[PDB]
Amino acid sequence: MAALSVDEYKLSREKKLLLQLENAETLLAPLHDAKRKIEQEAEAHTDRVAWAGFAASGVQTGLFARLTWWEYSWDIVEPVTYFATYSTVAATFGYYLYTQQSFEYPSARERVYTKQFYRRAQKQNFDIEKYNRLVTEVDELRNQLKRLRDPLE
Amino acid sequence: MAALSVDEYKLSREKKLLLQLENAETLLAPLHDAKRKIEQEAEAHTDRVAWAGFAASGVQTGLFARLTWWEYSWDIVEPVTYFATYSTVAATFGYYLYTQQSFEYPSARERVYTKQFYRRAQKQNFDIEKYNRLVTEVDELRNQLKRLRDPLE
Amino acid sequence: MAALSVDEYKLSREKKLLLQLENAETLLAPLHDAKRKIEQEAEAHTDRVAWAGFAASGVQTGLFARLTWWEYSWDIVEPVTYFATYSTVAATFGYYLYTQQSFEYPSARERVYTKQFYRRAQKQNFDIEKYNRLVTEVDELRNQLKRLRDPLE
Amino acid sequence: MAALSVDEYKLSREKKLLLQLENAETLLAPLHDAKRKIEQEAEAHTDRVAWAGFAASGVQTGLFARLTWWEYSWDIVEPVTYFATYSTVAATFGYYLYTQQSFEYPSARERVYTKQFYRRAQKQNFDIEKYNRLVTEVDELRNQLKRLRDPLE
Amino acid sequence: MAALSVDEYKLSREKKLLLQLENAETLLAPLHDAKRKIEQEAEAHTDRVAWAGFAASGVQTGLFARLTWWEYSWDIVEPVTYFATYSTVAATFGYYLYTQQSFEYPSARERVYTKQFYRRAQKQNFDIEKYNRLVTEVDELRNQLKRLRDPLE
Repeated sequence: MAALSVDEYKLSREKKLLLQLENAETLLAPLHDAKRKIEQEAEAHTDRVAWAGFAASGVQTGLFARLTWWEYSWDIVEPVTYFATYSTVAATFGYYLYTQQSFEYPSARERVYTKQFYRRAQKQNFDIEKYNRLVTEVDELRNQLKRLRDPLE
Repeated sequence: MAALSVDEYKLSREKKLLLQLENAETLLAPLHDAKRKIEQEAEAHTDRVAWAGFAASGVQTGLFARLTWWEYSWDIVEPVTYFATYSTVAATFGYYLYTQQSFEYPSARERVYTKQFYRRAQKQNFDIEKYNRLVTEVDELRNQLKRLRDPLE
Repeated sequence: MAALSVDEYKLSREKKLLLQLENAETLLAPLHDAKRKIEQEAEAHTDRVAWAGFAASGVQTGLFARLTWWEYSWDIVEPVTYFATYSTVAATFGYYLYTQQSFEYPSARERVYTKQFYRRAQKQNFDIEKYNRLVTEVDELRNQLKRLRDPLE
Repeated sequence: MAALSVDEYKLSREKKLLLQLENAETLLAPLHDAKRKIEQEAEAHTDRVAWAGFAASGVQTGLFARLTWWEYSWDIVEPVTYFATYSTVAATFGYYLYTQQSFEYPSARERVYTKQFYRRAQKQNFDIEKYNRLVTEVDELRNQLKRLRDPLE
Repeated sequence: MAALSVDEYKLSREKKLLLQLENAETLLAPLHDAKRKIEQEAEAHTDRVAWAGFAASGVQTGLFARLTWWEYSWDIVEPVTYFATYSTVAATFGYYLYTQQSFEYPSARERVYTKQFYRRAQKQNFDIEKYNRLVTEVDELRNQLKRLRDPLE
């Protein structure tokens, strides 16, 4: 009585409460809030949108070339700007990557020793996780109807 | 004389109506009605697409430069509109921001102490809120069949 | 001299029919054909898609200036097409407003009492309408289940 | 004992089978096979992407024009490729009409308004048909509870 | 125990496990679990957006042509970036076939018996498949109700 818990040693100690508890674990909004806090080292998304950063950096050498072209023709304007438009379509790929960005972020090393683990960082949630995971709560009502079918009369 | 409700009342002690009331809260009509009351904030969104307004403002004075060195070649026209095209792709980013724009301000003043009654800026959605929350009505389904599974033997 | 409905055809076997009818009302196919007609009368918001026409039409007169100063250089082509690329995104904004454009009419003119309120019968239809309304047919499953829960044999 | 199962009460005949048969029709797998049969005539969609086919056809004759007036100055390159990008945005619209195309697909075969009428027939499916139609199989569970709710359970 | 299942239970033998087994086939996380583990080999799509790879290869050599006719004018630069941009809109189509590729790959080289598979391909499934397939688990829920419904009434 001094110890007290919910797991181990049972005798129909309110079965209805345990099924209600299983539903709360499936929603796991608490853990989703912990991913939002990570705002500091969160640049793990920016580095994938930075793929476009190397494309525009190449022209920096090209600006010296307009100064040289004073014998070719000179008329060659717009090079820094056409490369900049190519970067904006790169912004468009990002519509898909939104939730998934958490999957590539951890190293999943574990080989050379270990440390923390109570953080995971492989969910984020705002839509993909919310729809698949909560309809899966349906899978729990499929277990309860299963036993109703064996007795009747 | 009615039809949407047979007789006065009988097979309804108090409990069935309360559960029906939980479904009305899940749909979220009140909070959706609140979006109609402040509707004028639709300009709060046009202030985020204005990020693009500073990009075109840089060259606008640049027209004066063509007048200044008219002898180099002149064939250097086209600069003000091509920066305007960079703004046109910015209109495309907007597919993300409609339902999400309400999340932008809390992520600078989220708090937890007292707060505005019990709300959480859960406005602006017209689709993400409607589908996810309604399947949660199936969560309530799981509470009623669990009691039936215990008797019948 | 009746026989279609007066006696026997509704002795005490109408409650089962009432649940079958409630699911049928949510499905609504007769009324859905009336919603489809709005796509013709949708000419209201097409004035906001026509924004694309005035942009490209205004500049055609600018090209005439190339004919007046034909000696400056001439190499200045392409201006009518860059405004046209801006028109190409206008097709891109379209998929979003497509079902939703109906949202403007329910607002009703300044005259309360009777205006197809709650039932709407004038809102959107092509894909947001079927998904929301039929999963609600499942919410009726939650109502029959509760009266089913009171029993115990 | 020598039979179909151990017992399961011999009183099925066809009714248990008939509800199971309704679920198989609902998934949509043979009607989907019908989409495979017309795969050679599925080029019917190109007629709607051809709305843009007129945009690229304008300048196509223009290539002959740079060669004829080569004396003015020259330096007018790049016209054909930017018009080609305008055709690619038309490819982006293609996600709206893709599953729906079954409505426009008949053509050059209509007079008495009606056509086909071989049990509606959508003769197309890859995502919109599959999602809506199967949550409707859940509507059929709404019928099974209605009979259980009339006795005890 | 070195025999029988993991752990037994009262009023069970194999029938309770068999209904759970139908649910396990619908879930079949295995192949979906394999997609996160092999993420590096996910280049199975990078060969589909390559359809456009032949478009940019044409002008790449074209730079040499500016050197051959160096007296025409020279102001003919800029061809390579707009053709490269034509490939990025090809990335935009990429959102349609992206998970679906799983259906096409089997219909090309089979003869399975190994384990490592030198073919280097497998079923993706984690968004179009996960949402529809899982609610189908609710279809088995419709089967339980049929059998408790027939004995009483």
